[PDB]
Amino acid sequence: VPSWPQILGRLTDNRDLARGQAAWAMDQIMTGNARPAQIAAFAVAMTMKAPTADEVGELAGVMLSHAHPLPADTVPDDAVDVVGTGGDGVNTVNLSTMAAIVVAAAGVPVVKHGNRASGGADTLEALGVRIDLGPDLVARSLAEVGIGFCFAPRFHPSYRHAAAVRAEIGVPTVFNLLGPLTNPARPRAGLIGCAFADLAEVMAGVFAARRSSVLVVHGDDGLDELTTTTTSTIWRVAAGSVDKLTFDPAGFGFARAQLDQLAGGDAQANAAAVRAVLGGARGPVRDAVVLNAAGAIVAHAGLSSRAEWLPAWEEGLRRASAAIDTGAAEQLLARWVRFGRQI
Amino acid sequence: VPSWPQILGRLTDNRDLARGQAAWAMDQIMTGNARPAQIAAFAVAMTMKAPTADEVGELAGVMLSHAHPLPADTVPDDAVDVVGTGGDGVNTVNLSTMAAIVVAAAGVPVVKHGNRALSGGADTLEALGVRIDLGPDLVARSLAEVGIGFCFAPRFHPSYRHAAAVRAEIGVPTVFNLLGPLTNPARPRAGLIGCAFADLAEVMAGVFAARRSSVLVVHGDDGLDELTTTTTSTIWRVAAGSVDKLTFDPAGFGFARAQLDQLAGGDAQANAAAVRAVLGGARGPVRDAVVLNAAGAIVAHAGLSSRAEWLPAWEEGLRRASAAIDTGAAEQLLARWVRFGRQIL
Ligand SMILES: Nc1ccccc1C(=O)O
Ligand SMILES: Nc1ccccc1C(=O)O
Ligand SMILES: Nc1ccccc1C(=O)O
Ligand SMILES: Nc1ccccc1C(=O)O
Ligand SMILES: [Mg+2]
Ligand SMILES: [Mg+2]
Ligand SMILES: [Mg+2]
Ligand SMILES: [Mg+2]
Repeated sequence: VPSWPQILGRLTDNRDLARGQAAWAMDQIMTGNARPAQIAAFAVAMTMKAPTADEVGELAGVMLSHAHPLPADTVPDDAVDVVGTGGDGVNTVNLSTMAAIVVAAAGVPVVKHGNRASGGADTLEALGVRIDLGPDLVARSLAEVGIGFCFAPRFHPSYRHAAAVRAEIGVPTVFNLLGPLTNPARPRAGLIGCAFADLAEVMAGVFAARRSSVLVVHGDDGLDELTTTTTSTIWRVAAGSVDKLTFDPAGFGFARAQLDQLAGGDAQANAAAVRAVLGGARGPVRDAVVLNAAGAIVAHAGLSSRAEWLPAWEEGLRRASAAIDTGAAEQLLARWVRFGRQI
Repeated sequence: VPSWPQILGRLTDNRDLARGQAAWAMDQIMTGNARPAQIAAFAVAMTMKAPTADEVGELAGVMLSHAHPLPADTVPDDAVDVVGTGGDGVNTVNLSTMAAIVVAAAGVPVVKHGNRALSGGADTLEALGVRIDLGPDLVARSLAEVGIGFCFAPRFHPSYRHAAAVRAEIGVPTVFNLLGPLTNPARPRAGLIGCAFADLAEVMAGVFAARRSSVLVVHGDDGLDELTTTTTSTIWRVAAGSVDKLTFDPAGFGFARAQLDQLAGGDAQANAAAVRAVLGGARGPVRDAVVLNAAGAIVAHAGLSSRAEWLPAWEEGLRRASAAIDTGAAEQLLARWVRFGRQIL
C-alpha cells in the first residue's frame, strides 16, 4: 500500500512507521523518484516525529544498499571510523581528522567517511591528500598507507537529490545522522561524535543492531567529540547492547580547557593546526586529539570480547601519544600525500 | 534578519513563531521567492508544531493582501460565505453550494469562495452552466443582479500557484488546507465554515474571531466539513470577537438520522443532477442536509447583529431556508444565475 500521503500522514499523526516504510521512502529519494517537496516533507516530519533506531537503521540500510562498495576482502575486519554528525555550532579544529591520522599511525586501520563543509574533506584537501578516490584506490590507500577516505558524493551519488534539499532548507534533520551510519567501507568499529544530544542514543541503537563496537560521544559542552572542557556522555556499544556513561578525562590527568582553545577557521587554518600537533606542539589541542585517538583505539579493542575498559583507555592513551611523539603520525600524513601523487 | 533556516529551525524546535515571521514566510511564498522544498518544510513543520490563530491569521492576511480585490462598495456589509476546507475523504454531494443558492434566494447576499476538487463545488457549478471564471468586476455584477457571486480561488489568488503545487505534491493535509475558507477575496464578514480537521477548527475560529467575523465553524462528528444529518456536529460559534464551542444535534429540530451513503456524491453530472433534484422540491436526506446548512449560514448572518438569540435564530433559519426551496425561489435563482452568465459581453 505504500505512499507519500500515507507515510507523511502517519508521521504528522506522531506515529512510528511500520516496518519497511522508512526504507520505501528512502529508496524513492535515492532512485530520483521523490520530488523536492516530498523529500523535504519527509525529512522534516521524520525529525519532528522523534525518529527510532529501527527507522534510522532502515534509512542507512537503503543508502548502503545503493552505495559503491569497496572490493571484497580489502577492508580489514578491525578497521575503524572516526567521524561526527557535525553541526555542534562550534567552528573547531578538525579533531576527528587529526585523531584518525594518529590512530592509523598507531597501527589500527582507519577508513574515514566524509564530505566538504572548515570541514573534514576540506582540511584533508588543504594538507594535499586526495579525497576524491574511487573504491579500488581507497582500498589501495588502506593497504599501503594504513588509512583511506571515502568522499561521500563519490560513493553515494544517488543521494544528490536529498543533498540538494538539505541545503535548500538549511535546518538540521534526521538526515544529519546518516554520514557516520553510511560509511561505504562498513568498518565494524568507531569513535562517533553526535552534536544532537537527543539523537546520540538513536545512533547508538543503529550501531548496536549491526553489532558494531562503537563509542558514540557527546561532550557535555555540546561538542560532537570527546571534550576536555568538562565531562562527556558516552553511549558505549558492544555485544549488541548500549550503556550510557559519564566520562571525565581528569581521571587520566587531563587539565580542564576552555572551549575557545579548540577553535579553528578556514581549511588553511585547520591544516596549520594539524601540522602543528603532528609536529609535537603541546597544548589543549594535542590533549583533545590524544583523548579522541585513544577513544577510537578503545572502540577498536572492543571488537574483542575479552576487552577491559580502564586498561583499554590507558593503553589507548599511551599508543596515541607515542604515535605523535615518535613522528609516526607526521610521517603517515606525508606518506598519504605521497600516495595520492603516485596513481 | 528573517530567513528560512531561522523560521524552520524555530518550528522544528516546537516553538511558536515571533510576530511577523509567518507573514514573512507567506510573503516569500506568494512572491515566487520560496523553493518548493522550503514551502513543503514550512507547511509540514507548522502543522506538526500546532499552529496558532495568530500564525494562521498572518498567513491568511498575506494572501488577502496579494489577492485581486472586488471593486469598492460592491459587496454588501452583510454578505455571507458558505465554504469548507474539504479533505474529509468522503465523496458527498455539494452541500455548501446547494446551501449557498438557497441562502441567496432567501435574500441573504452570498459571495462564495471555492475551488475544483469526485466533483468539487466549482466543478458542479460549471456542470450546472454557471460561470466559475468571472473576474472581480463581473462577480460584483453577479452579486448585484442575481444575489450571489462565486469567486474561483485560482482566478483571485494567482500568486498562490507555487503553494498550491506543493500541497498537491505532498498530499498530506497541512495548515495550508485551512486557507481557502479564510481568504475569500470579497472579504464577507459572516459565514458557515466547514473544517474537516477537528484539531484545527478552533484555530480557524480564532482567526475569524480576530477579524470580528460572525461565523459558525463546523465539523460533523462523522468527519464531514459540513453540518451533518448522520450524527451530531461540533460548532465553534464566533461572534463579538469571541469563540465558544457547542455540539449541535439536528434531532433537536426534528431531523431524522441519515446514513452517510445517503449523502454520497458522484461525478459532476451526477452532482449537478442532485442540485436540480433538491431545488425542484425532492424530499429526503439530501434536502434535509441542505436546509440544515442553509439555516446555519442564516444564523451566522443574524449574528452580525448582537441582538441574535440561538434557538429563535435556528428556527427562523430553518423556516427561511425551507420556504426558499418550496416557493421555487431557489430553483429560479439558479436559472437566473445561469442566464446572467450566458448574456455577459
Ligand atoms: N553532497 C552530497 C553528499 C552525499 C552524496 C552526494 C552528494 C552530492 O552533492 O551529490
Ligand atoms: N554530513 C556528513 C557527515 C559525515 C559524512 C557525510 C556527510 C554528508 O553530508 O553526507
Ligand atoms: N487552494 C487554494 C487555497 C486558498 C486560496 C487559493 C487556492 C488556489 O488553488 O488558488
Ligand atoms: N477549500 C477551499 C475553499 C475555498 C477556496 C479554496 C479552497 C482550496 O482548498 O483550494
Ligand atoms: Mg568530527
Ligand atoms: Mg567537530
Ligand atoms: Mg462544503
Ligand atoms: Mg464538504
